[PDB]
Amino acid sequence: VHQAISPRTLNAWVKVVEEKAFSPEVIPMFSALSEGATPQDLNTMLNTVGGHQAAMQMLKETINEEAAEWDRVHPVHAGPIAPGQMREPRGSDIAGTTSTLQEQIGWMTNNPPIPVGEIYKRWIILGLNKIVRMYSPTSILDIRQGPKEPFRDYVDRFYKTLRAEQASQEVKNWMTETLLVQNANPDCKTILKALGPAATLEEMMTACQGVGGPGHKARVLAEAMSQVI
Amino acid sequence: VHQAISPRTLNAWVKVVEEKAFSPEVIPMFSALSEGATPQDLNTMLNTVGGHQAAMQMLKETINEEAAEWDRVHPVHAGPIAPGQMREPRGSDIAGTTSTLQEQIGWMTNNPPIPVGEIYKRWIILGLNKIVRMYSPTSILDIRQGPKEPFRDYVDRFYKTLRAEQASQEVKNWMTETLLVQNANPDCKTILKALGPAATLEEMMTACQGVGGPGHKARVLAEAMSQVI
Amino acid sequence: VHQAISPRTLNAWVKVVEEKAFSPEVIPMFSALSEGATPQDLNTMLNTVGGHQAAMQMLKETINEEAAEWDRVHPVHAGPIAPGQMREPRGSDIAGTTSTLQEQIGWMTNNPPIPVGEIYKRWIILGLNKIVRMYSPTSILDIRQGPKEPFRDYVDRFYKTLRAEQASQEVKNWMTETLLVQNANPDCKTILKALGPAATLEEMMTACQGVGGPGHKARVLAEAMSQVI
Amino acid sequence: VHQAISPRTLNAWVKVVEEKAFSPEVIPMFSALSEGATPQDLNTMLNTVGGHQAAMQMLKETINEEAAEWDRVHPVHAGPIAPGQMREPRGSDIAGTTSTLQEQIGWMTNNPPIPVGEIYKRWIILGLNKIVRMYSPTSILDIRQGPKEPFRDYVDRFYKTLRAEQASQEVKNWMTETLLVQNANPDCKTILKALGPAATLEEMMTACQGVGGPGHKARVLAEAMSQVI
Amino acid sequence: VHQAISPRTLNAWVKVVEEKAFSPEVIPMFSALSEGATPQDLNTMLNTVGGHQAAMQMLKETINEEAAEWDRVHPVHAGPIAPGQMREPRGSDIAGTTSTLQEQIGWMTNNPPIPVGEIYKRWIILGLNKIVRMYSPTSILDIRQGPKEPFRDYVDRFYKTLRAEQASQEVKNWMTETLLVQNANPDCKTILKALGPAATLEEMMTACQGVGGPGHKARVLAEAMSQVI
Ligand SMILES: CC(C)(C#Cc1ccc(-c2ccc(Cl)c3c(NS(C)(=O)=O)nn(CC(F)(F)F)c23)c([C@H](Cc2cc(F)cc(F)c2)NC(=O)Cn2nc(C(F)(F)F)c3c2C(F)(F)[C@@H]2C[C@H]32)n1)S(C)(=O)=O
Ligand SMILES: CC(C)(C#Cc1ccc(-c2ccc(Cl)c3c(NS(C)(=O)=O)nn(CC(F)(F)F)c23)c([C@H](Cc2cc(F)cc(F)c2)NC(=O)Cn2nc(C(F)(F)F)c3c2C(F)(F)[C@@H]2C[C@H]32)n1)S(C)(=O)=O
Ligand SMILES: CC(C)(C#Cc1ccc(-c2ccc(Cl)c3c(NS(C)(=O)=O)nn(CC(F)(F)F)c23)c([C@H](Cc2cc(F)cc(F)c2)NC(=O)Cn2nc(C(F)(F)F)c3c2C(F)(F)[C@@H]2C[C@H]32)n1)S(C)(=O)=O
Ligand SMILES: CC(C)(C#Cc1ccc(-c2ccc(Cl)c3c(NS(C)(=O)=O)nn(CC(F)(F)F)c23)c([C@H](Cc2cc(F)cc(F)c2)NC(=O)Cn2nc(C(F)(F)F)c3c2C(F)(F)[C@@H]2C[C@H]32)n1)S(C)(=O)=O
Ligand SMILES: CC(C)(C#Cc1ccc(-c2ccc(Cl)c3c(NS(C)(=O)=O)nn(CC(F)(F)F)c23)c([C@H](Cc2cc(F)cc(F)c2)NC(=O)Cn2nc(C(F)(F)F)c3c2C(F)(F)[C@@H]2C[C@H]32)n1)S(C)(=O)=O
Repeated sequence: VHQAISPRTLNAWVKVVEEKAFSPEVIPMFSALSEGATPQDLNTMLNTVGGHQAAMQMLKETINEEAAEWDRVHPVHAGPIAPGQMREPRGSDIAGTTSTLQEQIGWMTNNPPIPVGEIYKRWIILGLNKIVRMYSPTSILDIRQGPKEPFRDYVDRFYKTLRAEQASQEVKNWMTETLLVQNANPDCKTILKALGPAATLEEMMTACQGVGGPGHKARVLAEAMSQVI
Repeated sequence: VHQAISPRTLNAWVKVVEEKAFSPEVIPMFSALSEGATPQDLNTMLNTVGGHQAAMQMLKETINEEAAEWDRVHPVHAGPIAPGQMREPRGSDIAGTTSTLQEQIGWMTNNPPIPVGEIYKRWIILGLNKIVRMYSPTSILDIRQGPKEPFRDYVDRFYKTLRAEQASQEVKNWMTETLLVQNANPDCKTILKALGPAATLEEMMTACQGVGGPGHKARVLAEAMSQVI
Repeated sequence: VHQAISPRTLNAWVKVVEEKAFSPEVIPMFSALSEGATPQDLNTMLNTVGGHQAAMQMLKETINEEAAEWDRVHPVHAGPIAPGQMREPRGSDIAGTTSTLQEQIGWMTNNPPIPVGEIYKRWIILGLNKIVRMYSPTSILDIRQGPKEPFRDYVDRFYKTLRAEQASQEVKNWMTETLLVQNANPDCKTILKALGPAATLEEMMTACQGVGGPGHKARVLAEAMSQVI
Repeated sequence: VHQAISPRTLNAWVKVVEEKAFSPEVIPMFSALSEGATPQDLNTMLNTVGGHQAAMQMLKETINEEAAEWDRVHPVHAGPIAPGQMREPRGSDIAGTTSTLQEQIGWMTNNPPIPVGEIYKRWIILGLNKIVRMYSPTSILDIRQGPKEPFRDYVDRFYKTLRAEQASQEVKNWMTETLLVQNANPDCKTILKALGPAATLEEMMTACQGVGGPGHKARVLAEAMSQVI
Repeated sequence: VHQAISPRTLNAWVKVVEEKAFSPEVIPMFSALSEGATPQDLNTMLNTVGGHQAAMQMLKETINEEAAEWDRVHPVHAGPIAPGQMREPRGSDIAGTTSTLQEQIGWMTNNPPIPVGEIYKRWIILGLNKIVRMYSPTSILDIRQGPKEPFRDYVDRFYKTLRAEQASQEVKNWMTETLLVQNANPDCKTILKALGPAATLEEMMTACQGVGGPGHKARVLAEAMSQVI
């Protein structure tokens, strides 16, 4: 077909999902970056998304449900296929799983043509709509230690989201240098500030190990009552 | 047709038209959800827009104007229509007013195919383009009583806007109780605050109907003169 | 025809109507950019004028009345058309509404030739003459709030003019930051100045909501009599 | 063709470029305005972009590289062309440079059809995408004079940007009145404010011809030391 | 081909480029994910590198020089090609520019086989090796303002690097919030910290417009001498 994706379109789509993540702007750009492409190019563009595993899982669920709807609307004709004709597509074929490049190209160049690529394109674009409406990406700045949460658990969440985040290694080191102490519970923040800027992660952790325990609660209560008295 | 509308796309279009009102980002979504849809499906999508009657009227005017332009571009050809072929569309025929689903299907799957859905799509896209460019939905946040506006007239305008506003009943009552008094000029706001928080609407109107009259002007003039005397 | 508009001429016309607006200097440029062009190209240039809707409505009225005058001068001959010959153009055909590219080209290359493009050019250029003489574009700097006008109405007028005005978005933001406060009458101007430079639009509108009311009039009268006393 | 652009699509596209400049908002609208339009109409739409010549150059570079890719994937046909069929398109033909309207219509209506318009639309979409990512239009608000920039060079840059600006003439004069003195560096701004608002441009340049010379530096240094002593 | 890449390999390679950027870990992964892959699949994997334009340019230069070497060592076949066999590959064909998928499949299935995919993989390996040794990605952490650099140029470079950065929008906003003032030179940093955290970018640029001018140098020199005296 003459409407296959060029290398520039693939790189543009990759950059689009990189900078714009899954903002609404990803919907029109995709809507123009895969017009007339056979479904395998659409699958290639769907595969080029790095990260956002949950979002693409919702996308896959949407595509599967719409393939089921497609199969519901068009019943499968239980009859022998004429040598001149070829089998009608099913929802999986529109998705591209059970259909090869040759079958898709033949479908889009039939008389009358079946616009398999465009149908899969609509399914994908409304899955993208669902992603934009519901999915919210996890950001390191959204990771703040709770009021009664242990510092080990907060550090585990911080590092899990940092690894899941898409960023450079150097900027990730800067993030774990700054936000780890920045977005911390006030009780742990007092200990972290008292430790000093040269304290390592292990030292900070054994310092906040005692927070929330009976000894720390007794100490802070004693400080409060000394301020009162 | 293989690109017929499906419940998921219709629900998604409804959700984007209610959630996003007529923000510019409604142009991509529509342009991605009606791709390949028959004009009947376009009309079905257009009917589900609740509220925004003014914008809907602008959109209908744009459709009619573009259909007139289409009819002027494509002149009517006389003579008997060939039985193998079928009669050519007009502007209203594209619009679906005088064309049934069978006629639209025949147009979209003929040789050569007349893409009635795509021309419809362009006309509708122009309609929403004008809607977003010019039309601004009336919001209860903007209903504020003018300096000389009677309190009764302001209450009537506020209630009309509330009736036209799309929102749940509970949040509508909350918006009433929190914005009818707040969004008033100081001349009425002072009286309303002096009235007390536990004031019914009838008491509100009765107390504030005296503003702007000779008595209220004389009282406020005397109060102002008290400071200078 | 050899005298169709090149892309550079179209861009030059767009720039002319952009920077020069509808100043008289637009008349000579249109007098030269479109010379010998068939009416289709003339309409194409007449379509790239963003904004100035009222001006082009006057221009359309001029063209329609000149088509009527042209029909008045040359009566329509009620007779069969010779197969070698072709129908003479009516008033609308010179404007290109009832005539396509082929008929316009044939008219412009007849024996004797009918200079349809030049006749339409004369009609259009007199339309621009009327636009230059009478039409005055709405400018933001012409938006000044009246002595006894509510601030909400002034804001509505200011923002309507801002939306209708052509400019960059950053320029529009700077203009609504400066001129909105700058172009208010003494009462609203002193209220805005007392509010402060960081006050939001809602705060300014709330403060000016009371201007012109009985309370504000009593307060300013009290201030004046205190200055007297 | 059935999907030829009507006047209102062209005018709406012109307005889109005028107001939205090259924000991402231009990508969907364009893709929704040229749906099914022949690449001749695509060139017609692209020509009406007033200003932003750098962005148009980037777009033309995109179209050239996409045409190169199209010629790369599609090999040049060899041997005599079948009289029933006609010559295969090339990248320049998709871009509309070499192909005429008749050839493009023949491609669109061929069996099987070659979607020249959609391919060219995707190429222009890629160009617009890189424009919105990278290209940043020059704005008068961003013209600020460097600490060591001579006032003459600052004025030259300011006026060049103002001439390149899309805004109207009267608002351009207003911009000259306010921003030119507002955006000067403190050394020039002190002199300009000492001159008074009545000073003309020539007087202002005369008074800021000396900022950076031995006399001015000596004078400011002496003033600072005298304030110290 | 049997060893055609699967969606998981493409996604894994994309993620490898996203996280590891261009580190020594890229060479092993690329050497194992694209094992036995058709050079068309190699090109698909190469197109997915979002950003790193300079590195990709270096890689393509390496591929071009390797193709030149391949054409140098392998002479061009002369005379007619045997119908049973097929034409020999060239350097561009190994690079995948001129070869089609069918040609590469025939090369790999030929007896004896021509391992086009492995040769292309080695060429890309050389390119990646040069990238990891020499190319260094631009990071906002490494953007700092020179001692004599005006704040406007620093801000422009900072924002250009930020736009080129691979990160999410909220993280980029956080970078703008902190690193823009953190990495300024002390002369600008003193003014920026005296401004306060509430200062906007425009206010910061206005305050720092004067550093390096005669007034600012005189003021700092006077302050230093007064501290001496
Ligand atoms: C060879 C080639 C031409 C191809 C192809 C190719 C072929 C088919 C499919 C596929 C398409 C549609 C359905 Cl409906 C199913 C299905 N239906 S089902 C009953 O649920 O199993 N299964 N498949 C797997 C099948 F068919 F192979 F079995 C599919 C894919 C999808 C494209 C896709 C990616 C995506 F992200 C979200 C989607 F909605 C669709 N990519 C995958 O599936 C692999 N994937 N999945 C997920 C997840 F689940 F998290 F969303 C993730 C990936 C990931 F990319 F790694 C990325 C991290 C995320 N690509 S090429 C050059 O591009 O590599
Ligand atoms: C069978 C079926 C599939 C169908 C169909 C169907 C068929 C035709 C039309 C129609 C279309 C185009 C023209 Cl050009 C005319 C016309 N030309 S004219 C000279 O102006 O009168 N007349 N019609 C009436 C006709 F049909 F009699 F011809 C039309 C509609 C429109 C679709 C539409 C809705 C819309 F909002 C805005 C539009 F631009 C277009 N919807 C209506 O018309 C009813 N409507 N109108 C308006 C208003 F005016 F306020 F915008 C409103 C409605 C509303 F939906 F109630 C909603 C509150 C708003 N739908 S279904 C869904 O029923 O199952
Ligand atoms: C397809 C193509 C070849 C063509 C054509 C084409 C064909 C005809 C016409 C037209 C010409 C003459 C008459 Cl006498 C009438 C008519 N007489 S009547 C009894 O009153 O209805 N009707 N028409 C509509 C018709 F013919 F379609 F029916 C016309 C136009 C005009 C050209 C024009 C533009 C203009 F600004 C002012 C004019 F005086 C004339 N443009 C429009 O009409 C659309 N327009 N109108 C107005 C308004 F009214 F506000 F001024 C506005 C537009 C706008 F551009 F959007 C812009 C905002 C302003 N273009 S192409 C490649 O160029 O796109
Ligand atoms: C007659 C008609 C049917 C037609 C046509 C017509 C035909 C072809 C082309 C064209 C198309 C594709 C390529 Cl790939 C090249 C090419 N490739 S190349 C190797 O560089 O020479 N050259 N062309 C010139 C060609 F064909 F004449 F040779 C083209 C244009 C473009 C449309 C276009 C405009 C644009 F802005 C950006 C684009 F990407 C494409 N318009 C121009 O290019 C003229 N232009 N250029 C530039 C600049 F350089 F700044 F970007 C500028 C203009 C401008 F519009 F003035 C504006 C200020 C900016 N229109 S009609 C009724 O519509 O007028
Ligand atoms: C159809 C398909 C199967 C295919 C294919 C396909 C075919 C060929 C090529 C190609 C291969 C080898 C050479 Cl030696 C040249 C050449 N030699 S030359 C004398 O320099 O012109 N030219 N080409 C362009 C050609 F072939 F079109 F002519 C090539 C590519 C490359 C793959 C590649 C990308 C890359 F980044 C670095 C590489 F080393 C190789 N992709 C491009 O080159 C496009 N690109 N370029 C650059 C730049 F240069 F800026 F770094 C950039 C891109 C980008 F990806 F956008 C990304 C931002 C960076 N892909 S599919 C489904 O995958 O799309």
